[PDB]
Amino acid sequence: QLTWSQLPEVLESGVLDTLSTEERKRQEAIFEILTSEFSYLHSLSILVTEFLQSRELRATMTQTEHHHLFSNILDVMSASQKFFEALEQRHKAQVCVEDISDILEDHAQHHFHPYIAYCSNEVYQQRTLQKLSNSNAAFRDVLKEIEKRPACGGLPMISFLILPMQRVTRLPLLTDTLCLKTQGHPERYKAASQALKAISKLVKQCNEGAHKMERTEQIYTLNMQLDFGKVKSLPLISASRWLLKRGELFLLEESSIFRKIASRPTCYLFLFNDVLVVTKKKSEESYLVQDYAQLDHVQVRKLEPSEPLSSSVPYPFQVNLLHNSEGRQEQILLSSDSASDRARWITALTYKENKGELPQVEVTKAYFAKQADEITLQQADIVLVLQEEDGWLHGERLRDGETGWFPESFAHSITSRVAVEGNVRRMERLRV
Repeated sequence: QLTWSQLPEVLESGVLDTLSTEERKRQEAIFEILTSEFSYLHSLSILVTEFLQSRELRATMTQTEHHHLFSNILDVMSASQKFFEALEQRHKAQVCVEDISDILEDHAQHHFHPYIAYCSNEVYQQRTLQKLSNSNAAFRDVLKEIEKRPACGGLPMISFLILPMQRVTRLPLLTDTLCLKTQGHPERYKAASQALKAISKLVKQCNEGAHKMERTEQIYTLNMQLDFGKVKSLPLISASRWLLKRGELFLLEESSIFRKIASRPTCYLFLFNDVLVVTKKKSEESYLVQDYAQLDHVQVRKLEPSEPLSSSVPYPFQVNLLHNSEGRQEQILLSSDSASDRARWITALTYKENKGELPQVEVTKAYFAKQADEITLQQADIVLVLQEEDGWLHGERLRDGETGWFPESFAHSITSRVAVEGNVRRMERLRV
């Protein structure tokens, strides 16, 4: 609640009568890194004390599920603690802090490695929590009782578990502000800028580690679930292959003009960065491959409604395989029941095929990706809008360039020319 300029010691010092507005803002920038770190650290200690160290919660699980659920949270808290303590000694000693950029650079270079492992483990933490929630009744009961405890402040365990990912991606935003408010001081601007590069590099290797682990897990899970038995064999395992989109679509057949909305045939698509696989789903864990084609040899287009003078084919489109699993040509006629669904399929299928002029939007509430083509967004994230369709936006996040779909409901336009131009400049400052 109290800002730096409101602290009793700064008021007592009388420094405000002569302090420049830029040095004031720089002290506020330093202060906000300090208070936001403590608030985060305090939340981590609740996670550790109430969940990680719950004997009763460990008894519902195995040692392997506990490792995947909590990972190296103790190392994350310890690095946060040593970082906060360094900052707090600078704040305690002087009314006006000369600098913290050496602390930021040092810890981002030499002490924040546990963030990389924690972020990289996200896929397994999610799968472990899903399985425990779905199939472990004792876990659900103990978890429910812990969350009623006042110490949790009404928040569920999952919101504590993702705090390190949220924290690390906020440090470059806070360090960038500090750089801006340090421009009046030449040698400390250099140090702040070095700090900005170091922290941005750390966030990058966090982001790359989580992507590698999730893609590796998916390629192995899908290599097992996808049955190539009745088509020419296609090794699905690759160190570079990742899933763009998956989902069920209704099969159309142009030989029928009298289509029904009951017992509609389906197929199930797995679209990877370099290959489209067409399947029929046989169970949750098994899809029988019908055909596939290199993405390079896929074309797509919308199909037109029937000529005049309610359609069982609401939003149809057509996929042409120019060179399918037998080296021959095939077409697939598909229908989704949503306009935005069709648009997302077409966008993913044209994956293979100026930034200051793009519309910008600001995220009003957090959004958590539910599908491979969606993007997880934090409140106040800035997003460059690449496409809009039927309540869904396709955007590039400003801070890191991640791209995906999210509901338009979760953001509001930025129309100010000065803000829009400002966000663009912040973009190269932040990008690696």
